[PDB]
Amino acid sequence: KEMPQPKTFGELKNLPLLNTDKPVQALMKIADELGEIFKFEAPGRVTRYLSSQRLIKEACDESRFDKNLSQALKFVRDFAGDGLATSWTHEKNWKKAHNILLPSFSQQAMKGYHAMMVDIAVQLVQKWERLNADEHIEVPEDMTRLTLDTIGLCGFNYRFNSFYRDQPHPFITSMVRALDEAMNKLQRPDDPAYDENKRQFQEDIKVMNDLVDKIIADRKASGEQSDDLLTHMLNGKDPETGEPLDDENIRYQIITFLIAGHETTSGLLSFALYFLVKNPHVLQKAAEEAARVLVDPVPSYKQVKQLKYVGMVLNEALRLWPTAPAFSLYAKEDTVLGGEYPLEKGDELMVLIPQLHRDKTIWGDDVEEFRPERFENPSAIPQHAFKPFGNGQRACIGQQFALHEATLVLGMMLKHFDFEDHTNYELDIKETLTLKPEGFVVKAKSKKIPL
Amino acid sequence: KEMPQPKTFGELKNLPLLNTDKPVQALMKIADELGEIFKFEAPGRVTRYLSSQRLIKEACDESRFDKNLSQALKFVRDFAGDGLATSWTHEKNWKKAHNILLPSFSQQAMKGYHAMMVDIAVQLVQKWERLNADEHIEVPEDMTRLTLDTIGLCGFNYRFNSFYRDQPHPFITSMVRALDEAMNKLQRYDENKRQFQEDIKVMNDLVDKIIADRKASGEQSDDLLTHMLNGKDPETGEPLDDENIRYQIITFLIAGHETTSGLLSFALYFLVKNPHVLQKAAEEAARVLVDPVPSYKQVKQLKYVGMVLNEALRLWPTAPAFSLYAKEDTVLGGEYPLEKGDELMVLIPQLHRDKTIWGDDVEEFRPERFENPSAIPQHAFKPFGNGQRACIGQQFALHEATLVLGMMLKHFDFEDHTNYELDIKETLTLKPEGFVVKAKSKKIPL
Ligand code: HEM
Ligand code: HEM
Repeated sequence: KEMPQPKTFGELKNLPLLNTDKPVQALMKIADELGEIFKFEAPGRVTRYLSSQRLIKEACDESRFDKNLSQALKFVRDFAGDGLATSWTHEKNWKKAHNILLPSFSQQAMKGYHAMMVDIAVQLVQKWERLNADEHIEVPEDMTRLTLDTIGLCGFNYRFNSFYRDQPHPFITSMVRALDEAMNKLQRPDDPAYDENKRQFQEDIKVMNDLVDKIIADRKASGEQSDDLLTHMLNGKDPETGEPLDDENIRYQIITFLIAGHETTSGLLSFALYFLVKNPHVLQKAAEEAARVLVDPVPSYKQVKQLKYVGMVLNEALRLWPTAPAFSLYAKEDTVLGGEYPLEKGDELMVLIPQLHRDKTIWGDDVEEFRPERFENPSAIPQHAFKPFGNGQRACIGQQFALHEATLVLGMMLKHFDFEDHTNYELDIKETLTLKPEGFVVKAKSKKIPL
Repeated sequence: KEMPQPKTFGELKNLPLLNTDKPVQALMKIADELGEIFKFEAPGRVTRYLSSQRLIKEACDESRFDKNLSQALKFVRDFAGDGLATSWTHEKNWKKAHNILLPSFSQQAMKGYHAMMVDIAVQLVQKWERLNADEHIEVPEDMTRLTLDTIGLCGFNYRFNSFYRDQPHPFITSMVRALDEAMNKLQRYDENKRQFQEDIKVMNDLVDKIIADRKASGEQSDDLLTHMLNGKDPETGEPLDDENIRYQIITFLIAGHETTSGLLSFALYFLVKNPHVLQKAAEEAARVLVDPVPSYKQVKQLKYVGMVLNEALRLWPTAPAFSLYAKEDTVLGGEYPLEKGDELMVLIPQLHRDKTIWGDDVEEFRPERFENPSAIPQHAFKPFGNGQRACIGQQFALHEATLVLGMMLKHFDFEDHTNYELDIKETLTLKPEGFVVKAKSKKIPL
């Protein structure tokens, strides 16, 4: 009945607890101490963090709870607009864009993106083939190059050419700095010395809008048709309203794909490779499948679907470190959670995904061990125990995209290289709005298999 | 390219090879002679027995192969109906019951069955505590009493009371005799047919009555029948009808009781034949089972006992084969072209003796092989089948077997007083026939 709550800071309540460079990991430690639910109070803000499958399965009941915009999402909305990830379910543009975009993100639609994904994947493999002896790989840096370029190519047929650069394309620099400002605002009084941050923030917003608006205008003027999401959005019509997306909303969706997809997906690849080099038996099993299945110089769509164990590796990496680590809900009406926590209409909940994925009542006592064999049969996994892609109609629309991209790329990596954890890397998880293993490095020795 | 085939009998092709009292063991000997794959032809039937992890890992690719009803399963279907084990994947009632029953067979659902499992396990322990000096234990007989009563209690809150009886419950007599007819038909009568239909009626009558009684009573138990009466398939939104619920109950009794008791019997056999392994398992039992009654959490802590059971399943998987068909034209192992609909048999005991996987000591009983599941290659160990058609009762069987074996090792020292010579009797399952031991109580109260 009485809800646990972490330490307070006078008038600031719990807010200073988030003034730390690893806030998700701090919240996990608080959940370890306080249990399946704790209250978190700030000036003008109350929320409750959920960690157990017992309570989260109720929070995922869409008749009782709807997606809430967390403070992080509200700040991202300043440049993602009413894109899919930062719009309320009741906003006309959410259901409109959802209906238009769902078929172009289906498993069947990955057949059309496959060639462009292979284009960037081959660039990554060639970069590593061309490294000299005793040079090493900066894993998240290269994974982020790959996912950004892949979303750029599949999203709107634009080549960021990240593998030709040390300093990223100006759009990426402004996007990363915009996301950084959004995160920093969470841990922040509105002192006059933040005026520089604000002026830079508006400059970065303009950089993103200008490039994306320009590409949209260029595409409309040309009339050319590609296999990208931009073509689908220029030609799609919502069956419900009968309307297409307008040019401004299309821009917000493109920005959203880049934000929502690039860092989550590169983090997944980075964590997956981290767990593989730390668990050599798993690596060997995953590399055997890669060599057996990927028998052609270029992987096909059907071959990627056959990489079952690689997919199991990715799910277990998502279990331990889900790279979009939380989502927020509000109670649609007065309701009682778990039979002991009464909630009033509008009350907010946070789903702490890494804690959910460590619920021993679901996964057993070995929750911290990396064992892809947990995912041999996904249907056996209990409902709402595994939520790396969110929930319900507000779940990740790019789930099939992210997993196809990650399975293809990891499969090619395991096919073409042996990996060495040459520094005995100590896991250090850097936190933005997503999670990544900072400073993770490996050496790759080519198996000399041509492309 | 050219596929080996054992000796033929003119028009009967290979069929007379199955007219033997130990057909699985005969097929294992053929696999020893012919290798990882051989064709087996009969009048109107062609199948291919696979024995190597190399080929079986491909056969377990669900995009290329689906479960086939073997001739044995087709005959069992005459009384298991479209229960889970004897239904095709494309049958509406398979996916429906699969979705409904999966949560009631989860590791989490074992917490609710644990008390009833302990009920029967304590009865087994008390039977052995009450034996007189120089009396002995008929191991598979008592293990079958236990597994039969446990599924009856957990399945539909019914007490077969096998530990109060010499002659089994009338349902069991008809079930065993029906399974006997199903097996005999493979190696093969008006009396047999009339008896077969009588046994079907006995099974249907009792199960339909228990279902009707439960609906009339309205009572709610912690059993599978309650879940099936109240469950709805999330996909179709439909519940199982009463006829299918009956077939599921019959299936649980068939699919679970003899496989699981065979596992316990083989496990105890290997333990008494390997005293160092028994001692290690007994040491774990005494360290973990510190209360008069094991808890659910304690059973999960019996790690080495779990390895013992897995190694027993490796050597003698008690459901020794399953059947697959090719969904489309495909090439197996890069040299064996298969046409759509072509059938495969997975010879599990041979798979589990693949020296390229387990090393040269494949016949030795070493639970330590199972220290890390990640070290085992994909699809090398398949005692519970494969994919979405894998054993739904796997967590049930292993929880029951781990609980019971743990209590046995806590409460008794065992003697292989006859120096028992392994003799594996074959039905549709496997068991060490005539396996007997003496148990000396450690005098630990319950
Ligand atoms: C492994 C990689 C990814 C993970 C773990 C992930 C995770 C998530 C999660 C947890 C949500 C729910 C957020 C909430 O409820 O507030 C979400 C939503 C979303 N994601 Fe992802 N995501 C990934 C990749 C991608 C990719 C590649 C794309 C597109 C190119 C994408 C686009 C979106 C969109 C548009 C939404 C909002 C959908 C809606 O609410 O209508 N994501 N994602
Ligand atoms: C150690 C004991 C057991 C072993 C070795 C075993 C083995 C197997 C195997 C190999 C299959 C696949 C059959 C095929 O592909 O044709 C299977 C399926 C099945 N088993 Fe078990 N089993 C055991 C115990 C149990 C128990 C205790 C139950 C239930 C109480 C059970 C119920 C089932 C069912 C319903 C299926 C069919 C699942 C489906 O296709 O949806 N089994 N079992």
